[PDB]
Amino acid sequence: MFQPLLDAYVESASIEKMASKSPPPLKIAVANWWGDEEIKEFKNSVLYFILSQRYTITLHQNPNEFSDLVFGNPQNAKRVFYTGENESPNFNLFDYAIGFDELDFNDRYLRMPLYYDRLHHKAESVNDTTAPYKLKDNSLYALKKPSHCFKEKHPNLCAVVNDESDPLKRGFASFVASNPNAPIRNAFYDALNSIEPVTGGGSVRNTLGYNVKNKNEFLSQYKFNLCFENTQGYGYVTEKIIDAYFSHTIPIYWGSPSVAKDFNPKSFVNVHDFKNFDEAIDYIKYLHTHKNAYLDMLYENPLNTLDGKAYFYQNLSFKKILAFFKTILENDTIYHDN
Amino acid sequence: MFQPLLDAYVESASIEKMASKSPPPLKIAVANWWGDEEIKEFKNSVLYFILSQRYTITLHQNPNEFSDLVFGNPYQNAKRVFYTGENESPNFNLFDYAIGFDELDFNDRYLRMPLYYDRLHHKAESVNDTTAPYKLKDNSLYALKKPSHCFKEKHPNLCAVVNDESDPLKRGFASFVASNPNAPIRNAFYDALNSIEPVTGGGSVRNTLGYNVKNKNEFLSQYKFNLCFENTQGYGYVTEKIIDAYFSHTIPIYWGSPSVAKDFNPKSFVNVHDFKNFDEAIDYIKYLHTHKNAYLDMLYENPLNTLDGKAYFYQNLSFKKILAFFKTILENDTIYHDNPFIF
Ligand SMILES: C[C@@H]1O[C@H](OP(=O)(O)OP(=O)(O)OC[C@H]2O[C@@H](n3cnc4c(=O)[nH]c(N)nc43)[C@H](O)[C@@H]2O)[C@@H](O)[C@H](O)[C@@H]1O
Ligand SMILES: C[C@@H]1O[C@H](OP(=O)(O)OP(=O)(O)OC[C@H]2O[C@@H](n3cnc4c(=O)[nH]c(N)nc43)[C@H](O)[C@@H]2O)[C@@H](O)[C@H](O)[C@@H]1O
Repeated sequence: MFQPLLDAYVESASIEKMASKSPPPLKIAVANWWGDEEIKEFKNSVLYFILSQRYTITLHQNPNEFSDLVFGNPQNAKRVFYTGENESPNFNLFDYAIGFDELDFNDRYLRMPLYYDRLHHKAESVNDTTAPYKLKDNSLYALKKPSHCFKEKHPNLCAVVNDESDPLKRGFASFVASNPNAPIRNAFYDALNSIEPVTGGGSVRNTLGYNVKNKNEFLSQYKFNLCFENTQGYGYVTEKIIDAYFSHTIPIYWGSPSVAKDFNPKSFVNVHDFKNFDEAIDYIKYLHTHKNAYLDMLYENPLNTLDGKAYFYQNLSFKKILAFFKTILENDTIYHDN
Repeated sequence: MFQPLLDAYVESASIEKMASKSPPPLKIAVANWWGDEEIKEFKNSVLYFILSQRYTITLHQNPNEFSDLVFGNPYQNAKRVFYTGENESPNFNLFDYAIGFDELDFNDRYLRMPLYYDRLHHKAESVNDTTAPYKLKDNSLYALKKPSHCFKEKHPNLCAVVNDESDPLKRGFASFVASNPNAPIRNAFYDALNSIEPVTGGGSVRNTLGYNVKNKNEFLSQYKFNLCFENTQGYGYVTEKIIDAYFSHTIPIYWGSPSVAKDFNPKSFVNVHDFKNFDEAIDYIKYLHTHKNAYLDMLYENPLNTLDGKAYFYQNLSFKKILAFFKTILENDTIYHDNPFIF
């Protein structure tokens, strides 16, 4: 049930209006070894989008210009490490880091998992007159002119979300990956497949004859999505589980053993909850033949709730991200090795 | 006043005594290049000491041997622990666990055990001596071994000033013992202070005596202040240096960790971090050096901070805390380090 997840995301993107004040110039250098795809990706990331609400940003890649921040990936400016990969920061080289780890280093570290960036992209993709998902009026993401192509590209997704189709009347499970260097993910596929065909849409264990072009439309056509990170790490929760919620399919998840902190455990299969794969495949089999249990799970809020409100673990929000950077900009200390 | 610090350190070292003289085996892999000197030094560090109270330790320096823990900062797929003397944060991609100086919380994966704690362990050990001016509680862990009798012979002047048999005001101005040349801020500060009052240099850097002092503690006890600078700045990076000052009964003139006041009573030493520039702190050093009362106030302050009258180590660093950390490590089977696989 993606809608409540989008509602909380849209709320977490809420920030004070700045009428009286004007977005001050902020100059951000990107490290030299950063490719051009890396730069395109950063410029389109939720981080860049967030900062762009409070600063007039200039992004460059010139080591000779005095900048306010420098973003890298392993000068005398403040260096910020920002990874979308399962890599802990090196605090000897970087003053500040943005990652996945469940760690507290006061002002030096901020946990901002890639799932949050994926939510940003989804939110923008439903600012569309044809989308089955709704954004609160006058919220930041509804500010821009909407598109009108959503229903066209996702007929089956819209159909199911629009109650114009039965979720129980679809295939078993999808699996979309193109990185073959993930032994646990590959072994889990083989194991579940041999118990019920699992449909492959990416380079790996493919069974379509081509690689799907629209993952969300593709995932909308099955009851479950094999949702495995490519390696285990505590707090390492990427775009994958989001894609499953968004496509209205049950995530069968593996990756961060602490994933229940970030998402409501009644909303998905957490393979980490079992002692072995057989036991998890058992629960999946059960879900697939007991329509009410399958249904309950599909309609659960993806987010946990406390004090009568759905929430993002540790209150991840635009304000949290903006305060983290506001603290970096005002603090003169250089922590990296000189 | 070192006595109270030693008193707190001895209390922090109290744990129940091994119930049964059958400490379970613990195999630790350490640096392959280490010679017998380094192995002796490690068998004498506080971390080894604390663990030997609960395990029968065996060290391994053979790469083709299995171990329960793999140490230091040099195996790839073993239970790895990062431990370094340097001002270096841990690489958590390679190490499952780490022990360091950083003020960081990574739940079960990280423990802050500053080098100052190990220096205290060594001071306590040396004062298990019939001639020492510092006393260890009876039947306490450090008192249980056979004591030596050479302390006074080697630290006469130190004993004299601690044993109220000499005047602390009747000593030179300041000592400076450093041999690592690469330490810009420290080197620069010694010049600054030295031009407003000769600073006696006992190490290879800014040497004044014409020779390198063999007993640092005996030497520093002969001056009112000790120039106590770390070689680099780091939050929580407090080494053996400030401890040697307290031990030698001289006022530490300190720079290094800007949060050093969390670990130590700021009324007991000159925290250069607390000043806008060197000149302001030097002014304060001059003031204390010419206002007896102020000088003795500081020299007599408890080195440790107190809470409701009781002295404490920041975050309750203790033998119990260190053993609980290692018990969790040993009992946790989760591999946290990157799980290599070549493709
Ligand atoms: C984004 C990046 O993913 C990393 O996981 P990795 O195992 O290296 O790549 P993966 O194979 O899981 O694919 C990454 C995402 O792209 C989707 N995908 C894969 N193949 C296809 C395809 O043929 N057609 C479409 N439309 N989509 C595809 C896949 O489902 C994933 O969502 C991870 O290490 C890193 O942290 C990042 O998440
Ligand atoms: C132990 C190590 O010290 C590191 O500090 P560093 O600047 O690298 O070396 P330093 O020059 O400060 O010496 C370290 C300690 O040894 C003492 N010392 C130096 N020279 C002499 C000497 O000639 N005679 C004696 N008796 N003692 C000497 C000095 O006073 C220091 O206490 C630090 O980076 C690292 O983390 C460790 O603390």
